[PDB]
Amino acid sequence: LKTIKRWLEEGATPKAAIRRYLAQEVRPEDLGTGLLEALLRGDLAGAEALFRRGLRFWGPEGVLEHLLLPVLREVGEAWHRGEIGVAEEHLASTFLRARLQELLDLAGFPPGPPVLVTTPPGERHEIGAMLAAYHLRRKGVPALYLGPDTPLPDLRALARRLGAGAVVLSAVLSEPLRALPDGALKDLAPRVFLGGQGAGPEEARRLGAEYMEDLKGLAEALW
Amino acid sequence: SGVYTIAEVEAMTGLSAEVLRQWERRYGFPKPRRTPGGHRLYSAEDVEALKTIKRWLEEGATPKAAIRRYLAQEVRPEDLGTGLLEALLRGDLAGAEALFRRGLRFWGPEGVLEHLLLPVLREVGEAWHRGEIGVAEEHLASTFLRARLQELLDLAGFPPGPPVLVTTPPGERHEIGAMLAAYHLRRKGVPALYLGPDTPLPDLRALARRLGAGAVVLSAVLSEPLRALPDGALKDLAPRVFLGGQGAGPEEARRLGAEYMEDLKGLAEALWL
Amino acid sequence: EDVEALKTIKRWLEEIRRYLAVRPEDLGTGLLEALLRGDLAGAEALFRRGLRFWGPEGVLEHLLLPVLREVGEAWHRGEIGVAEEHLASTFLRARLQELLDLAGFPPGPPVLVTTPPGERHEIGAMLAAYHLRRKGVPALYLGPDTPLPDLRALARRLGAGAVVLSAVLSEPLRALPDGALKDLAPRVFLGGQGAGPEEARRLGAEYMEDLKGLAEALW
Amino acid sequence: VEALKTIKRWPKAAIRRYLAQEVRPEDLGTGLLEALLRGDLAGAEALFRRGLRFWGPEGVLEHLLLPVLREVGEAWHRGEIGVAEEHLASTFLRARLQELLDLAGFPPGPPVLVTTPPGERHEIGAMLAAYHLRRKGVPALYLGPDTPLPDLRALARRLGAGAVVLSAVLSEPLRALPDGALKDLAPRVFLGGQGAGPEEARRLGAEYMEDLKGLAEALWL
Ligand code: B12
Ligand code: B12
Ligand code: B12
Ligand code: B12
Ligand SMILES: C[C@H]1O[C@@H](n2cnc3c(N)ncnc32)[C@H](O)[C@@H]1O
Ligand SMILES: C[C@H]1O[C@@H](n2cnc3c(N)ncnc32)[C@H](O)[C@@H]1O
Ligand SMILES: C[C@H]1O[C@@H](n2cnc3c(N)ncnc32)[C@H](O)[C@@H]1O
Ligand SMILES: C[C@H]1O[C@@H](n2cnc3c(N)ncnc32)[C@H](O)[C@@H]1O
Repeated sequence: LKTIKRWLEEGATPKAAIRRYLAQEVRPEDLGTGLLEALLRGDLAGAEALFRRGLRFWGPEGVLEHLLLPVLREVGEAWHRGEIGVAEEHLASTFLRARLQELLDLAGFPPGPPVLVTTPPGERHEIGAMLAAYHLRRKGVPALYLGPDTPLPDLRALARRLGAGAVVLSAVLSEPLRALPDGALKDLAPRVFLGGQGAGPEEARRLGAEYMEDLKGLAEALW
Repeated sequence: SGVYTIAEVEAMTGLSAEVLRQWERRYGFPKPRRTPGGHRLYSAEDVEALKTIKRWLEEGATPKAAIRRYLAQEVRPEDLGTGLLEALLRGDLAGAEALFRRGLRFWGPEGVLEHLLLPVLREVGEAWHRGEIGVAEEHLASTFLRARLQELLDLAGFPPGPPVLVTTPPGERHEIGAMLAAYHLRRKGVPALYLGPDTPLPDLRALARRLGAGAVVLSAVLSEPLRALPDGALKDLAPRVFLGGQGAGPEEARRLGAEYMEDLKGLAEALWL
Repeated sequence: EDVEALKTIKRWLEEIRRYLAVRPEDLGTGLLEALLRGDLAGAEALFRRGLRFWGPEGVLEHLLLPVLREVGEAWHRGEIGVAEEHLASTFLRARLQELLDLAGFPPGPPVLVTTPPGERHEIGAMLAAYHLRRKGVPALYLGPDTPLPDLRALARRLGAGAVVLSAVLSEPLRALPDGALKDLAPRVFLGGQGAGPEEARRLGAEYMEDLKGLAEALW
Repeated sequence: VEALKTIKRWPKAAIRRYLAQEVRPEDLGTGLLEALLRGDLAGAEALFRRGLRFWGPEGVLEHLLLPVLREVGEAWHRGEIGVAEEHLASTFLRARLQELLDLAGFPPGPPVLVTTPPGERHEIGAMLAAYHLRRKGVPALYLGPDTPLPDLRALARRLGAGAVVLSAVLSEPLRALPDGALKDLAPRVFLGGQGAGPEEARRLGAEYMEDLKGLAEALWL
C-alpha cells in the first residue's frame, strides 16, 4: 500500500497502480520461503507456480540446489524442532518429489548399458538418488532410477541381467550402511558408487564401493 | 473389397492413374484386386486411405514417408499391457513410455488406469511373489507407473476450498492406491490433497484441523497396519473419514470408526453430495 | 461457450466449483485461439497441459506442429495476418527452446545443427536438435542461416562429429553448387520439407527421412 | 579481513565449498564468451547463472548479456570469429533473455505490440524492450522481428493494443520507409535503438525514445 501511494505520487493512475502491484511477481530470494509457505497451507497451485519461477531463474540443476534442497532441509529442521508435524513434511516432500520426477522425465534418456540408481536397503529417503539420476541423465548417462530401498541380491541380479555398467547408491542415513556386512556392495556392478549425507570414504571402502563427494564428479567418473 | 476402377479413383482422389500405378509399384500401396473380368479394382478403404495420404503429401510428407506412415503397424490394445510390462523389465523407459502414451491416447485417462496401469501393477506383485521377478524389477515398474499417475493427477484440476486429505494408515507404504483415490476426487472437482503414504494419526488430525479439511481418505493395501490400530482409532481424524483398499473392509472400517468405500467411483458421490 | 457452461452445471445440479476446475482434441484449437487474442498466459498453460498428456516429443507432434501448419494455412488463405503468425511462431519456438534446455546436453564431440544459407525457418532444426538431445547426442543448435564456409570452420575447430541441416524451402538448396555439403563434417545430414534424396546426393549429404532415424544414424 | 569474515560466515568439505564460492565479476564476461566459442553450453549456462545470481535480472543484462553480444559483433567484424560462432552465442543469449521475459509478469489489459521494422532481423533489443515494459507492469506482447506495417497495424487494431514499440538496430530499414509510415500503427508508436534517431523517427511519425527506462514511464502514465 505504501508502494501504491508512491506510484500515485509519481503521477500514475490508481487503476494502473493497483494492476501493477498485483501483477508483481515474487522476488527470487523470496522463492524459498514462498514455496514453503505455499505448501504448508495446501496451496499446490501457488507452489507449482513458484517452483516454475525458480526453474526459469536458476535453471534445472540450479533450482534443485537453490530451491528444492533448501526447502526440504528447512522442512526437516522444522520437524526436528517440533515446529511442523509429519503430515506437513509429507506434503512438501511428496510435492517436491513430483517436481524432480518431472525434470527427470524431461531430460534425455540415451540408449546403451544403463546405470542403476537407488538407495541401500533400509534407506527410504529417495530424493538424493533422484538427484544422482538427474545429474547423470543431464550429462548423457542412461541413469535408470529404480526408486529407493533395494535389496542387494535383487539389485545385483538386475545389473547382471541388463548388463548395467554401474550402480549408484544414495545414503541419507548412515545406519543402513553400518548395518551392512563388509564388502556387501563389491560385486553389485562393474563399478559401484556410494554417496549421500550418510556416506563417507571409510564406510565405502569397507563395503567395496567407490565414494563420491559431489554429483558433478559422479558424471566425470562415468563418462 | 474392390469397388472402384483406377479411372474412378483418379476422379475421386485427384491423383493421376500414373501416380497410383507408380506408388503401387514403388511402395506396395495401393494394391487393387483383379476381378475375373480382368479389371483391377480399388476399395473404399483405399480411396479414403489415398485421400488421407494426399493430405499428408500436401503437409510436406514424401509419398514414401506418407505410405509408410499409413501402413505402419501400431501395438494392439490387448498387447499394450504385456508390451508395457516387457518394456519395463528390460529397462527400456522410452519404449515403456511410448506404450503408456499410446494406451492413454486410446483409452483416455480413467481408461488407461483400469486397462494398463492397474493390471500391470497387480501382475508385477504376482510375478515377484512367484519368484519370477526381483524387487529391483518391481521398484522400476512402480516408480514409472507412479510418475504416469502423478502426471494425470497434475493434469486433473486442483479446485479451491477446504481440501480433503488423502494418505495411508501408519505402517502402510503402498501409496498408489491413495494417489488413485486423490485422482478420482480431483476429477469430480473435489480439492483432494495427497500427502504421501504412512502418516501418524495425531499429525493427520492436526493438519486436518489447521487446513479445516472437510474429510480424510485412507488407502489400506495391507490389512496388518489396520489390525494394529485400536478400536475407533480413525473416528476423530476429520469431520468425515473414509477407508478403502484391498487391505480394508466394511467390518474393519466399522471397528475403527471410518466409513468404508468399496469403489473409487462411489467415493466421489459421498463427497460431491 | 459460456452459455454451454451454464447448461453443464445444471445437469450436475439435477442429480459450480467443479466446472471452474480441457479435452486433448481441443488443445490445438485452444492454443491457437489463445495466441490469436494475445493470451500468452492461457497459451502457456495449454501447452504445459499438452506436454503432460503427450510427453515431450508428443506435444511437439500433436500440438506444436499442427498449430504452425494451421497458422501457415490461415496466413495463405488470408484469415490471419503476418503479425499473428509472428506471435505464434515466437511463442512455440520459446517453448521448444525450453524443452531443449531441459533435456540434457552431454559432453564429447558435438553435432552442429542449423539450416542452409537463406533458410530462415528454424523450428525444424530445433526439432532435430531436440530429438538428438533426448537420445543423448550433444546437439549444438546454432540457429538458422549459416554460411557453409563458416559452418565448416566451426565443425573443424570443435571437432564436430556431424552436421545436421534442416531445409524447409527447397530453393536455398538448389542455389548450392554440387557437393557443397560434402566436406562440412565427418558426417553430413540433410532433412526437412524442402529436402529430398536426389538433392541430397547432389550436395553430398546423407538424406534422412525422419527424426527417429537420425538418432539411430549417429550410433 | 572482510573477505575472511565472509568466508567464516559461509569441516573438510566446507573449505573447498566456501572458498570456491568467489569468482571475479569482471571475468564473467570473458569466461561466458570463451565457454560459448568452444561449444561448452554447460559451462556457458553455469557462468550466466552465476552472473544472474550476482547482478540480478536487470543487472545481468547490462553487465553480462549485452556486453558479450557487442563483443561477439566486434570479434566477427575483425575476422576473429566466424558466423557460426556468433550464431551459437546469440541463440544461447536469446534463450536467456526469453527466459527472463517469461519470468517477468504478463499483466492484464490492452497489450503493447513489440517488434522491429520490416527488414530488421536483429531481435534482441526488441525483446529487451518487452522485458523492461513487463517489469514495470505493462503488458508487452513480443511478436518477433520483421513485421509488415499493415499487418502490425491490423493486429494492434484487433487486440485494441494501446501502443506499438519498434526496435531498430540498423538504420537502413527505417530509411527504406515512406514518410509517416509509422504514424497510425497504434494510438502511440515508439521507435528506438542504435539504428534509430530523432530526426528519422520524426519523419516516420513515431515518438523517439532514447533509453528503455523512459519507454516504460511513457506508457505507465
Ligand atoms: C523427506 C524426509 C523424509 C521422508 C522421505 C521421503 C522420500 N520418499 O524420499 C520420510 C517421511 C520417509 C522420512 C523418514 C525418516 N527420516 Co527423514 N527427512 C526428510 C528430509 C526433510 C528431506 C529428505 C531428502 O531427501 N532431502 C534431500 C537430501 C537427499 O539432500 P542432501 O542429503 O543434502 O543431498 C545432497 C548430497 O548428499 C548429494 N547426494 C545425495 N545422494 C547422492 C549420491 C551420490 C552418489 C553423490 C555423489 C551425492 C549425493 O545430493 C545433494 C547435493 O546437495 C530430511 C531433512 C534433510 N536434512 O535432508 C529428513 C531427515 C533426513 N530424516 C531424518 C529422520 C530422523 C528420519 C526418520 C528416522 C524419522 C522417523 N523417526 O521415522 C525416518 C527414517 C526412514 C528411513 N529409513 O529412510 C533426519 C536424519 C537424522 C540423522 N540421524 O541423520 C533428517 C535429517 C531430519 C532431521 N532434521 O532430523 N524422512
Ligand atoms: C508396488 C508394490 C510395493 C512397493 C510400493 C511402492 C509405492 N511407493 O507405492 C513396495 C516395494 C514399497 C512394496 C512393499 C511391500 N509390499 Co507390496 N506391492 C506392490 C504392488 C505390486 C502394487 C502396490 C499398489 O499400489 N498397487 C495398486 C493396488 C492398490 O491396486 P488394487 O489392489 O487393484 O486396488 C484397487 C482398490 O483397492 C482401490 N483402492 C486402493 N486404495 C483405495 C482407497 C479408497 C478410499 C478406495 C475407495 C479404494 C481404494 O484402488 C484400486 C482400484 O481398482 C502390490 C500388488 C497389488 N495387487 O496391489 C504389492 C503387494 C500389495 N505388496 C505386498 C507385500 C507382501 C509387501 C511387503 C511386505 C514386501 C516385503 N516383504 O518387504 C512390503 C510392505 C511395505 C509396507 N510396510 O507397506 C503383497 C501383499 C500381501 C498381502 N496380501 O497381505 C502384494 C499384494 C504383492 C504380492 N502379490 O505378494 N510393495
Ligand atoms: C513460422 C513460419 C515462418 C517464419 C519462420 C520463423 C522461424 N524463426 O522459424 C518466417 C516469418 C521467417 C517465415 C518466412 C517465410 N516463409 Co514461412 N512459414 C512458417 C510456418 C507457418 C511454420 C514453419 C514451421 O516452423 N514449421 C514446423 C516445421 C518443423 O515443419 P516441417 O519443416 O515440415 O518439419 C518436420 C519434418 O520436415 C522434420 N524435419 C525438419 N527438419 C529436419 C531435419 C532433418 C535432418 C530431419 C531428419 C527431419 C527434419 O521435422 C518435422 C517433423 O514433423 C510455415 C507453415 C508450414 N506449413 O510449415 C510457413 C512456410 C514454411 N513458409 C513459407 C513461405 C512461403 C515463406 C516466405 C518465403 C514468405 C515470404 N514471401 O517472405 C519466407 C521465407 C524466409 C526464408 N528465406 O527462409 C511457405 C513455404 C512454401 C514453399 N515451399 O514455397 C510455408 C509452407 C507457408 C505457406 N505457404 O503456407 N516463415
Ligand atoms: C546477433 C547479431 C546478429 C544476428 C541477429 C540474431 C537475432 N535473432 O536477433 C544476425 C546473424 C541475424 C545478424 C545479422 C546481421 N547483422 Co548483426 N549483429 C549481431 C550482434 C552481435 C548483436 C545484436 C544484438 O542483439 N545486440 C543487442 C542490442 C540490444 O544492443 P544495442 O543495439 O546496443 O541496444 C541497446 C539500445 O539501443 C537499446 N534499444 C534497442 N532497442 C530499443 C528499443 C527502444 C524502443 C528503446 C527505447 C531502446 C532500444 O537497448 C540496448 C540497451 O543497451 C550485433 C553487434 C552489436 N554491436 O550490436 C551485430 C550487428 C548489429 N550486426 C551487424 C551487421 C553488419 C549485420 C548484417 C548486415 C550481417 C550480414 N552481412 O548479413 C545482418 C543484418 C540482418 C538484418 N536484415 O537485420 C553490424 C551492424 C553494422 C551496421 N551497418 O550498422 C553489427 C553492429 C556488428 C558489427 N560490429 O559489425 N546480426
Ligand atoms: C524425516 C521425516 O520423517 C518424518 N517422520 C517422522 N516420524 C514419522 C512417522 N512416525 N511416520 C512417518 N513419517 C515420520 C518427519 O516428517 C520428518 O520430516
Ligand atoms: C510388494 C513388493 O515389495 C517388494 N519388496 C519385497 N521385499 C522387499 C524388500 N526387502 N525391500 C523392499 N521392497 C521389497 C517387492 O518388489 C514386491 O513386488
Ligand atoms: C511463412 C510466414 O512468413 C510470414 N511472412 C510473409 N510475408 C512476409 C514478409 N514480407 N515479411 C515477413 N514475414 C512475412 C507470414 O506470416 C507467413 O505465414
Ligand atoms: C552481425 C552478424 O551477422 C552475421 N552474419 C554476417 N554475414 C552473414 C551471413 N551471410 N549469413 C548469416 N549471418 C551472417 C555475423 O555472424 C555477424 O556477427
